[PDB]
Amino acid sequence: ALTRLSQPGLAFLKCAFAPPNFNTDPGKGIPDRFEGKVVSRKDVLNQSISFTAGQDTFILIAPTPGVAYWSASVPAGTFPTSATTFNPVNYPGFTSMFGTTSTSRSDQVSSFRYASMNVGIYPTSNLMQFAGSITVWKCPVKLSTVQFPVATDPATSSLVHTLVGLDGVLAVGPDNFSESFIKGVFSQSACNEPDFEFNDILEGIQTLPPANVSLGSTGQPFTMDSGAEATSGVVGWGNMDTIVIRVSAPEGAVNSAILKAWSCIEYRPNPNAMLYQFGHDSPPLDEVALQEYRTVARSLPVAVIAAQNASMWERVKSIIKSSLAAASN
Amino acid sequence: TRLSQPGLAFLKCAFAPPNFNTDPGKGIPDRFEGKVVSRKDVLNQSISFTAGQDTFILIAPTPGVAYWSASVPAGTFPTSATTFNPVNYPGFTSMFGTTSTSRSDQVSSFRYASMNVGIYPTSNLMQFAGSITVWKCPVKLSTVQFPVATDPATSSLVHTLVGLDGVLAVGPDNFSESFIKGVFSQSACNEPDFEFNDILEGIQTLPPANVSLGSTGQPFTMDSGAEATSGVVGWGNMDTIVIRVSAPEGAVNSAILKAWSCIEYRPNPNAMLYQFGHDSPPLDEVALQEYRTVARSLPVAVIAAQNASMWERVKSIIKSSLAAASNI
Amino acid sequence: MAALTRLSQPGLAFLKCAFAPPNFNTDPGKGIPDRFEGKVVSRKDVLNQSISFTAGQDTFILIAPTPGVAYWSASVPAGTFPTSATTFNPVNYPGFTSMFGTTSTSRSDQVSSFRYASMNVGIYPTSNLMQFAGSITVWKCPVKLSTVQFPVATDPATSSLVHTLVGLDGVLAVGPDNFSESFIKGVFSQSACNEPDFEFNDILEGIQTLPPANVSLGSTGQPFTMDSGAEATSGVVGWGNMDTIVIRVSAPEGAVNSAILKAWSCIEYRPNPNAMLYQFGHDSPPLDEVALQEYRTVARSLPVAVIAAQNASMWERVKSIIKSSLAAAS
Amino acid sequence: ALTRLSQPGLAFLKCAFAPPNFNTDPGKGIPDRFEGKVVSRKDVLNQSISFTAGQDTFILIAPTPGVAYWSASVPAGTFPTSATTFNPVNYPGFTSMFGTTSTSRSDQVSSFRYASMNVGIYPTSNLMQFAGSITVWKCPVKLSTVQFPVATDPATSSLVHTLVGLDGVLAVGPDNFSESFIKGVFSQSACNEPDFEFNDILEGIQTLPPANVSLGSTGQPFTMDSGAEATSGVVGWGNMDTIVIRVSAPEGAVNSAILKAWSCIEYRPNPNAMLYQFGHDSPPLDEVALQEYRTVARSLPVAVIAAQNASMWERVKSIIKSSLAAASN
Amino acid sequence: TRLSQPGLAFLKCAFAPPNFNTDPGKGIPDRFEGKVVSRKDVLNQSISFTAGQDTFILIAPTPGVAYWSASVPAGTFPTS
Amino acid sequence: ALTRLSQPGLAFLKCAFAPPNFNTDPGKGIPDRFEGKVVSRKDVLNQSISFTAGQDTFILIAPTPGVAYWSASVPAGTFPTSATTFNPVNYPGFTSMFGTTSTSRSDQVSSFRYASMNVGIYPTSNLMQFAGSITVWKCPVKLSTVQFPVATDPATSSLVHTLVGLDGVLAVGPDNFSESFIKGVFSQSACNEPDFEFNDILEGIQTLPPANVSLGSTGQPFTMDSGAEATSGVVGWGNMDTIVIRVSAPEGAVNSAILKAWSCIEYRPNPNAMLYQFGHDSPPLDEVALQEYRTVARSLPVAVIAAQNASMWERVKSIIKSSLAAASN
RNA sequence: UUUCUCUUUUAUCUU
RNA sequence: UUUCUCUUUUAUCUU
RNA sequence: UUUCUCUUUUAUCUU
RNA sequence: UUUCUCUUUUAUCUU
Ligand SMILES: [Ca+2]
Ligand SMILES: [Ca+2]
Ligand SMILES: [Ca+2]
Ligand SMILES: [Ca+2]
Ligand SMILES: [Ca+2]
Ligand SMILES: [Ca+2]
Ligand SMILES: [Cl-]
Repeated sequence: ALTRLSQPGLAFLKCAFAPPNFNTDPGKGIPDRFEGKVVSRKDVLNQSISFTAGQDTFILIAPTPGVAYWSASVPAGTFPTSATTFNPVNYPGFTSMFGTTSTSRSDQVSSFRYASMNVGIYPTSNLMQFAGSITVWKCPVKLSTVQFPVATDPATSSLVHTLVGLDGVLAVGPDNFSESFIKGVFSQSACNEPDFEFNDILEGIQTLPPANVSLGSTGQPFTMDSGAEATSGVVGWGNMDTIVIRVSAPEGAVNSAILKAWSCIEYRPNPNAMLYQFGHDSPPLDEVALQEYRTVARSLPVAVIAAQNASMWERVKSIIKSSLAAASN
Repeated sequence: TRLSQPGLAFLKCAFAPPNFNTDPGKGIPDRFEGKVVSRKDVLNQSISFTAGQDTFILIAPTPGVAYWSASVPAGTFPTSATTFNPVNYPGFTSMFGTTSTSRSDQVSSFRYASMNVGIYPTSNLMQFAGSITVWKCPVKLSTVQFPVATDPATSSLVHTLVGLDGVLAVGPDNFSESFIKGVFSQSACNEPDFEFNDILEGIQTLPPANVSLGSTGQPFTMDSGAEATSGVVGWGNMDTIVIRVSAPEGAVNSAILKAWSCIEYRPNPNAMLYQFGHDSPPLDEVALQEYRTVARSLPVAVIAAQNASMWERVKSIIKSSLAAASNI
Repeated sequence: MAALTRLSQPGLAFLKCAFAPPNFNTDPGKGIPDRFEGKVVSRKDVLNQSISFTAGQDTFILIAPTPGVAYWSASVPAGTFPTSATTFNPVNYPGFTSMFGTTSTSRSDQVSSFRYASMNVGIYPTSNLMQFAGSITVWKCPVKLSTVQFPVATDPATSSLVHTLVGLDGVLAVGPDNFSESFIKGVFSQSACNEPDFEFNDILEGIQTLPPANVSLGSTGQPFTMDSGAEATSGVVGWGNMDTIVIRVSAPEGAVNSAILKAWSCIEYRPNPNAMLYQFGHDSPPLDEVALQEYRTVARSLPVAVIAAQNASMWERVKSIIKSSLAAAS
Repeated sequence: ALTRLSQPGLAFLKCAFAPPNFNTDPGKGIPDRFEGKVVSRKDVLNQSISFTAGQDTFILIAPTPGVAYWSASVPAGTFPTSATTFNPVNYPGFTSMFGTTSTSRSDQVSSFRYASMNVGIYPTSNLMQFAGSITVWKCPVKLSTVQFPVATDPATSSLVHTLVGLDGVLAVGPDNFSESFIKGVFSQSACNEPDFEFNDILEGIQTLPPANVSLGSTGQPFTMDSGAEATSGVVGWGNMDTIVIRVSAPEGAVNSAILKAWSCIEYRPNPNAMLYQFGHDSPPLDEVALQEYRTVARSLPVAVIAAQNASMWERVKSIIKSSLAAASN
Repeated sequence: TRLSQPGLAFLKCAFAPPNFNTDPGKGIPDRFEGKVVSRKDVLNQSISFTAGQDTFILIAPTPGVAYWSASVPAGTFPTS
Repeated sequence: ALTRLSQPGLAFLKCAFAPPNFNTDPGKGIPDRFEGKVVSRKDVLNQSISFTAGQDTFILIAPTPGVAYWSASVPAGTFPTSATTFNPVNYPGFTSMFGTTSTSRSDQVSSFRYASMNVGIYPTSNLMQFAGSITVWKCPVKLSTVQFPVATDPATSSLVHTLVGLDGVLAVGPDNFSESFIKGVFSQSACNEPDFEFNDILEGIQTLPPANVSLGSTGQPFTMDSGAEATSGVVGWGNMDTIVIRVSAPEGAVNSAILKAWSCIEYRPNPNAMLYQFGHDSPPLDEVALQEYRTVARSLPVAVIAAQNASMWERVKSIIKSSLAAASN
């Protein structure tokens, strides 16, 4: 049954829903209509992380290139406020691709498009000290713009990047996974568009709201700060929903874990880049894989405990064969 | 092959005439199948047209706002001296707040499936006079880049509507008929696919505050008013319908106007909207090609009487096109 | 053949305007065989220009998907590439103004949005065998039109956002995937949609230079500058979804390099009801699965560029790649 | 496959797109509905020609009977102006058919209709001295009329022959062939009507605008002067587009060549003419040939280099068999 | 046999009623296949007819001119 | 016969002596004892170049990572003098690997080792204007050090990088290839050590002699200037002899060409680099390939004309089979 | 671009 | 205008 | 790490 | 200029 899929079409589905803990081929690309030259980037992060007691730590798997996630900590039982600021954590070699200045992101590559975005939280802590829960839901966060006037001389109108849908982080979504901390968790996001459009690399973005822009004007409920332009930054915004994770650590609880992040991204490389050497045409269209991708995604749970992560690939193959069969009637 | 339930519903909300208890359907049978909330916006507006005036109505793919209306002296078109004002769909505020920075509080993005409009004359036959003329415009929301002599010197970039110049003349492809005969017309996706558009914050006027209409290139103005009552939350990929009601001097032109919109929004987990969301309908190749074929085959607009047999006209175009394909 | 019979009439025309020389193809073709079937106006822009290259200078040309401008050129010192000090200047296709007016704010008067189908270019040397010298190198860059965000110390202090050309840097190095041959052998090369689908792009208002007026090249990241000149003669009306063809013509000193330059552009526009253009419109041709798949395949199968001599073999060369892949399916 | 064509139907297609350098049968006529008596005239010119340096020489293959082409020279980088005058070059024996006075053209024949109109430019010059290019495009030039008043006594209204579509010569058509001079060129024109209508022979035409007629009144962008009525003249205007050729010779360039012109024309002969002796009925209708003619014509390039001229006939047969085959489905 | 795309479009521009987003079609499906430009001319004219007058309108095959209008006293026809 | 070589062992020999004009696999690595993780970098340059008349232009294919070659021009009939300075030309994406400051070269990679170094010069110029010759020889240039005292306070002793064997560029080596310019040339260099040792990446090197160092102290006959630290630099010195090319262009000669450069390099990647994603173990030892490598190298000519470049691979296979056969006795 | 064998040599899919 | 053979004798189409 | 088939799917070597 | 078939397609010579 899984023989109706082209080689890449299958590979594609594995990067998408499978956890390549093994050094599996990073990617073969996306089996969609596009077949121009791209570079399959397999971003993976392994961050050991300790959650502070009495704090409800928030993590955002936000489809920003090179930066695995963003996290902020808030007093237990509460959510981010205007007073909150999220700080990015990068994937290995951020600078090796986007440079060290807010105006050199498009040096290596010009555009991109995500294929997968997975995350897992495995628990370090012993069974006597842990406590608390891990809650997950996904937000349709897009990167729009805000228009407002400014009393300068002459008076003028401003336009800047603003994040819409952030207000979704201020409450636990109805469609969510919630369970004991110790059980860990695995979850992934998918393309929030009817197709895989290429997005441009964005220059100069270090903070949202921008420098000199008040938060109130933006609409955004809180702030995104990538920090020094030489260490991190916002190079773009993919068409993937953002995964939200709330790890609430009660008082005196010793909750530690290891967090892993996966990201299959097709970048359009520049000839002057060395990166270009590893370019290859995108895999040619695989109608079946593209239809299964959608079906599988819609079928899977918001998230699952860490243990069920291994059977994840197996869980996926059954949904496919079950879909390919129920469609042979 | 045949259409799915959602794929058929999709075609009904799309071309279905008003009255049919049309089902919003599960939404768009297009490759996307993520979480969405289907809203079927409907407006019923009693309205009287100023005699000796040529009133211009615009159905444009802005969420929450049915149409935009401006009026000018009979025989003329909008001028730089003209400003169009929104009329809201019921509950605009309950969706996009009361601040120009509250639009994306409930939903983050959207995509139009249909955008219909109908005008049913209520005038008694002698009293009424005039015509109704319709044509559609490919109005897109772009941007304009101009420098500004501030200190230090800077360059501005702001929203600007392109293709508005098409409203200053009656498009060759148009429907023209006696006012009394009413009218029904619909718009459709002006893109090959139904991609999602983002919700836009801060937009109240175009040209925006502190920008001269000269800077934008726009032929006239768009004013939504108090940010507490209305505003421009986004611009969808649908051609904009233009309606000219020509009321001569001493003409009593009264009528009802209905606005239909089928929109798929991406709900924010925090919104009270979310509990009504489901997943966008899985791809229905048939529907997606029927949609396109029907759209192209349908007239710009029709009189109100032909609207009733409109659905039947659609099933007619469905079988004829489907029959040729089945034969091979 | 069975392949040729499967293709819808517009679908065939589409492929020709895309991969084949204009002289071979009288037709533009109706338009793009994709799902979109709304009202459009197919224009096939063709520039013919006798050009002579500056001896002792490398001239760089860019076939960049901006409507109604054929290409952008600039010459630099032999052996070097564009620098911050360099500025590229457009050459228009015939009747630029008749399409996009004469002021930087009247670009969207005739049409509102657009989408490219094909974008070819060819150089036919006209020098005798006692005067020609030098090389013609060609590669393509994925140049997209994005934006840059940066704060400004005005009163009050504000944050700017302007247009920036991303991936322009690729023009400063000849990528491993390239065509390079003696000048005399001329060259032919086309570009194709760098997106999975042909979506429409808006017409851009007020753009005359990039970086724009009052902006330092430094704050944009762009390696060099783009200047369309007087708003009354040219300008940047938009940026299509096609990779940009880069061309480096090196002329040694004392060399007479003359040639003819041709440029094709199959573009589908969204006509404004008021435009005098509109009366020539028609509906975009309906979807042709086959043609769209052949397009992709052929596109990826063709070489970066080819010498002018085997350019005629091109149409026939393509007809081969179509029947070779349409062989695997059945 | 090429056996579905009648003998003449094939012949017809050869005269049309083939270069009978060989003394091939001149013609068998046109396989259209008409079958009355005609005379198949195979006009052929062999003119050695040297292009002056710094001049962009313009040649017009204009479907005027007996006159191969018309040429004028303009300063390089420029086009004909109101100040330009084109002078005809005749095909052998012009006078032997149209006489020696502007009012004796219809003496031999009364009407006509073109079948083919081909032209080729082969290059004399060595590879060290040549330079420049040959550009080609075709213009829909028809022969209409202009109506204007004249202040005579009594005042009256004039009506005279005027050429419409000449403005097409003032710019290089978008559909054109352009290439290095040395590569030569071959191109042909075809019937610009849905059928082969007969045109009358025109008496008294020596210049356009006529004698006593100002150029401005005509609309014509430049002038056509056939010269002495005893040596040349305009005897008619066929339903063929006119082939335009711009040979631009840079400064110091030594560009010479040999130009050849072909023209298959069916003339209606007069009994009192000796010419009549060689009359024969037009070939009876050959639906296939008439449909192929159209297909082939539409398929062929504007023009091709001289070298590809030999394979021209072969190029044509493949288009036919390819059309006859793709139509057997 | 059945009609071609252009041949069908041809029949639509020919008899198609106004409103149908009629496609100019590629033009005339007639033996000729040379270069042409298809133009679909459309005029929308608001007009009032003089009372006691018999207004005469002429649609005539002149490019660029929709119609020709003259008016005469009711019950009569054009005169020199 | 060529089946006694492992897959990589063969590949290895192709990168070494074959011109992958085709996008052949860049590399599989070096079949030597080492099997740790490396990244096979296939550096390739395509530089159009015009040689000035009356000048004897000198090009050095010097096994410095990221920089294809270095060239200087001297008055015809002469060689570099103390007054000469060579300027590097980079391979695409220099900065994308070694950064933009003289102290960030070891950011991406830590060490390296060359496998191949090939160069070819193909001629643009016509046969009437060219003149002159291309001369080639190879120099055993190593990167050593110089020790000298400096009268500072307190007085101290300096030690800096100095290039030994540069004096080999001041005369045409006895073992050389010399031939008419128009004939072009192809030549390659090989490992100048009994094994493939890894060399470290060198920080801070922009010029040799260094800044503040007089040329006389160094011993070096001329100067090496990589220019702005943000555009180029000397990141290391491989164990390959340097290829020297002297293109002497007489007065009035119009000599142009296209120069190509190949370089197979195994770099030891850093985990924090994205570059690392494309790492793989070095191919395991292939005694045969390593012995053939040596034999082939020793056999081949200094250089050959451009035309014989295509048969180069074939020329190589025959030497191998001829060696594998003459060794079966 | 015309053609197969052979070993390759990876890479999945299945027991 | 009623009919074939025969050589003609050109003329293409195909290997 | 225990085992084969199968199609893969690239990749060379040979005619 | 190297070679035949095939239909041609005219054109005579003969019943
Ligand atoms: Ca908000
Ligand atoms: Ca899209
Ligand atoms: Ca405008
Ligand atoms: Ca940059
Ligand atoms: Ca005129
Ligand atoms: Ca020394
Ligand atoms: Cl020109």
